[PDB]
Amino acid sequence: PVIRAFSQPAFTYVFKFPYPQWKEKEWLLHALLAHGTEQSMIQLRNCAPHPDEDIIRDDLLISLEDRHFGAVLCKAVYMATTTLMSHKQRNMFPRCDIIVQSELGEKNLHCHIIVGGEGLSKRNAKSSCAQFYGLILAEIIQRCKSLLATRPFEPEEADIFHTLKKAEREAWGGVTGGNMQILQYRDRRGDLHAQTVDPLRFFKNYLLPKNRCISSYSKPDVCTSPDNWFILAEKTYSHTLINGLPLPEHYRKNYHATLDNEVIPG
Repeated sequence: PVIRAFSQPAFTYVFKFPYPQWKEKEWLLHALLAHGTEQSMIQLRNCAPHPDEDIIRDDLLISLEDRHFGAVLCKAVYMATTTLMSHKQRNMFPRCDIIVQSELGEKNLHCHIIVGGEGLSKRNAKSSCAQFYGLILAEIIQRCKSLLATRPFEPEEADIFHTLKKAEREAWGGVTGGNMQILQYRDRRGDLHAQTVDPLRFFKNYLLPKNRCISSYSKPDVCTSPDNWFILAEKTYSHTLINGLPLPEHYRKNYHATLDNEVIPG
């Protein structure tokens, strides 16, 4: 079911997970965000990249499919975005379009959010950064607590948790630390614009053609199936939500092809 329409005006944000040591200490996030997957993540390190046969790899990935930490982060941000639009529209069931994609970057663990609909505008989109940041943090923090049903926090895990809560407090005071930003561009004359003129084309051209990687300790050629490999792609994605529904790894390249050929060429 390829998306064919996107509510305007639309805006694009980048959320940075506010923990600098996240690559070095990623297993902490496995536990805080994706409790139940921590062993699967470890086993994944030992997997052979495609096109080598590796059945363990294939099952492991099937069992991880909507549950790995990047996927959870991505659902958290989506829920927060829903909550955001809910506030902007004073309506429990807001009319909006939302795409969210999490990415394990070279440096940052981030999510891109494209959101559009009534209640956002040029007038409020940039200024809503701190509020949006706080709502996102509230969801993450809540998810962290689910681990507590199984065991108390280990010390390093508790450090991250309090880092989040502090960030959340600062967000309520309008500080984001640069971890929540709106994407802006210039027209010819050099004026700034925060509105994403073409959300689908930005999705199709910048977010879609990436290979998957679900861990700093794994590789894209492990996490991406051969039919979905983008030969010139240098960056990766972890998980993608389109209006609440995941774009499954095995349909990504075809999904892109359909957008590029039938729906929105160029």
